[PDB]
Amino acid sequence: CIYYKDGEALKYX
Repeated sequence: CIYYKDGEALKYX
């Protein structure tokens, strides 16, 4: 699953 956490941004699921 998603779980971004970088690039002055983030995301998950």
